[PDB]
Amino acid sequence: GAMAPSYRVKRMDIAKNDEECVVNAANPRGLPGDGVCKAVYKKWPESFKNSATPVGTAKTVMCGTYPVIHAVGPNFSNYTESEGDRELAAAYREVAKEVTRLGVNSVAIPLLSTGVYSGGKDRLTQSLNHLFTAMDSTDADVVIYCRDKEWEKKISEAIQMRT
Ligand SMILES: O=C1Nc2ccccc2C1=O
Ligand SMILES: [Cl-]
Repeated sequence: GAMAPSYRVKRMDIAKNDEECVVNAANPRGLPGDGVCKAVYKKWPESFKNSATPVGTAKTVMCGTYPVIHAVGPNFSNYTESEGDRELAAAYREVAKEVTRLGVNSVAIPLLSTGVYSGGKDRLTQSLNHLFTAMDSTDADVVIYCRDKEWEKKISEAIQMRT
């Protein structure tokens, strides 16, 4: 229950976050995969024990006392725009329920479905706006992690535009 709930963005490996829990951009089978999920597998391998969860869902597995929230955004290559948008909205909502359940003051979160699950489309505002819609009713400090300076720039732009 953080005192003045904020949004920030950082450009670095989420595996090196300074928050009380991490959201893994997970695949539905609980496999190490690539991208966020790979660095995450290296840092918190124990968290992948029974981490498999359906598209549009989030499952928490504790590494000791450190929660890893496995959130499965849809692969837009496999879904329609409409159904993909529904599953992506749902995954973020499930992240919010988990963050609330875990009582944490802060969460590190990537933009779900913006990398190899994007179906070769820019889904920054789509993914970010679904993140906001889900996390705006929580009181955790939210720190969004990205790899690209132009993604970093536009995310902050979008955060600042609400303040
Ligand atoms: O946040 C980000 N999502 C991305 C997807 C593809 C390439 C770069 C990025 C980012 O920096
Ligand atoms: Cl992705």
